[PDB]
Amino acid sequence: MKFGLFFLNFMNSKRSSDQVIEEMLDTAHYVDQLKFDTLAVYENHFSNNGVVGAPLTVAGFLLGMTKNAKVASLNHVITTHHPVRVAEEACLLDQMSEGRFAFGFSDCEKSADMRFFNRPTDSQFQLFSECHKIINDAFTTGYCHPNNDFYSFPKISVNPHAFTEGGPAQFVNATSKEVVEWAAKLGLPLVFRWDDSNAQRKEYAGLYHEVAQAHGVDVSQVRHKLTLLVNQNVDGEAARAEARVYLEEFVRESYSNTDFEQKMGELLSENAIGTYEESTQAARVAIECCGAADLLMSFESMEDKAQQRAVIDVVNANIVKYHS
Amino acid sequence: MKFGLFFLNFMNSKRSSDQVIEEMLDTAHYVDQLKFDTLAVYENHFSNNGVVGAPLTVAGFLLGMTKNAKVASLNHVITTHHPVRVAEEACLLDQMSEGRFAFGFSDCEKSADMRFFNRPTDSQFQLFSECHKIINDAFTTGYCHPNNDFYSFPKISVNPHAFTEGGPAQFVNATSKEVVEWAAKLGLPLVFRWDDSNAQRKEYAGLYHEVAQAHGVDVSQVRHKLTLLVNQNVDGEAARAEARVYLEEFVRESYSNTDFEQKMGELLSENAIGTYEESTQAARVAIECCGAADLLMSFESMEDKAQQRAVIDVVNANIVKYHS
Repeated sequence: MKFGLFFLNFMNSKRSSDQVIEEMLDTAHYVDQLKFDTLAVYENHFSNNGVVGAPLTVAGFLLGMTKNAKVASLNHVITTHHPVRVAEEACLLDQMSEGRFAFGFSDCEKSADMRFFNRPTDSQFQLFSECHKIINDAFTTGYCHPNNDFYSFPKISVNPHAFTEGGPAQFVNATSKEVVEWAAKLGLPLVFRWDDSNAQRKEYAGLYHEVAQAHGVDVSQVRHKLTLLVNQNVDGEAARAEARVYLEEFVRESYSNTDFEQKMGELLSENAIGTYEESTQAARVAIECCGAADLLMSFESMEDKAQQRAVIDVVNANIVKYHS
Repeated sequence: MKFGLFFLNFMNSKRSSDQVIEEMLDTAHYVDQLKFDTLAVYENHFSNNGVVGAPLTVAGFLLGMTKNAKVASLNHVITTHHPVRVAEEACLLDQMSEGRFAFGFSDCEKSADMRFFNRPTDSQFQLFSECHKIINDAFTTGYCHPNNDFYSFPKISVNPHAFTEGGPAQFVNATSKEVVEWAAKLGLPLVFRWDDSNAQRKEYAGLYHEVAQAHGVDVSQVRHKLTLLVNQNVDGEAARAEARVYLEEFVRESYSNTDFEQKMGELLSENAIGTYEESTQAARVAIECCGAADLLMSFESMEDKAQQRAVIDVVNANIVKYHS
């Protein structure tokens, strides 16, 4: 198993945007000396729940600032951008960093961003997939020439050409049955979301495999990733309290019609939140349900910098003793 | 007077893109500890004469690996982008670097690029200033709320808020009379292009001054920038011939045959190209013609990496003795 960190960069009444960005940079710097494999950035727009709207640009900075970690965008939403530019940027990061950039992308999760960037909400899946086809052409051929209802232009060259052969590694967010099935047929790895339930992830996991099994695609060398929140307090009840407030607004913004108490109750017990033992047990359960090979954790909900670093140092010690 | 560098990142057949990027990053690293003030990145698309299509992605990398120099986009074309996306990017650079990013922007010169990106060709200049009012709004207030022919959506918060009061420092490319007058009415400093004649740069400097004087704008603390190509060689014919190869392709793609030979003669005699003395006299004449207070130089045309470093070193020796 491989481990990594991901940054949600949420801001609330106690932590402002300048603060959360400054804390992210300190951690990248710290963790770059350790055994953590990957550092990933989350994308969000117009709300307190995620201050980074341009993950690739933040990935560029982290890349030029660190020496070991691989840096990845965790869920760059491609449907709301021009394919050719996403490829231009991704290939630039690939070149400047010499193969340390990973391309995590996604379909559009919030509809208010679709009806904002004025993209047709009726043909969202076809758009998303056409966008990928164009990016992927560029990655693999250095050129791209589309001829369809969304993008029609001549044969252009996309500079600079990729550094890593075939373009930077890719992985797609498990946002819908349609996407998973789609990812399955191509052999692209998925990243299971932390805001999902264990039940929902096992279902996606199963579907990916049946579709993969059916279309005759070799999924034995594919490494799925799972994201999880980690908060370890000596008083597991405190931990659940602290994470509760962190998540408070996120659950109302994104999960407006489920029932607040239910979802908060589920995110809290299914994520690595609690005492060392509870936190740990939950992790194993989550990994068994989806068959993720890599684990990305977020330690941002712990406000005390001393405590956060302590918990980080332990995860790192376990990686050395048991995963070398 | 202040001095800095800019990267054209042109490529050919005896030079690859993997190569020019590696060379920008090395030069950036050497120069970051010398007396150069700013490092600037040029933008271009689907052509050999400019491999960087995303200067803000590159600026992020450069800012993360440098400690002393300011990094700027020299000509980010905003007309073909969604203004909310640019403001989001620029504000990120401003926060992460703690104010070391400078926003050089520009208008869209090619009608072909307008069609490519679905912007209305004939409205080019109107679209340009509306985009800009949206970005400046975000810089100065943190929210934007347009209501015009191009963009109309309710009020949104653009995260993260700027780090520098008023957003990062801005400047604009003197690409037309229209833009120069526009810039003059706003009190924005210009960046005069290396590829224009002295007569033209002179014309732009005068027009700016007139429009400024007439609208009662105080342009006393406004420092214009000048970009120049530098190729010094003990043999004045050697330098002019080396630069000629560097430029040949650019002159044909851009200045078609507006008598390819007249334009070429001019570029080679007007830029800082020749023996040290020729090179220097040419620089003096250029500054006189436009009143630029800051000078950005490109040393790329010099293929010999030791010869290049020697010139950079001498240039820096001058700043130390005569400009400290």
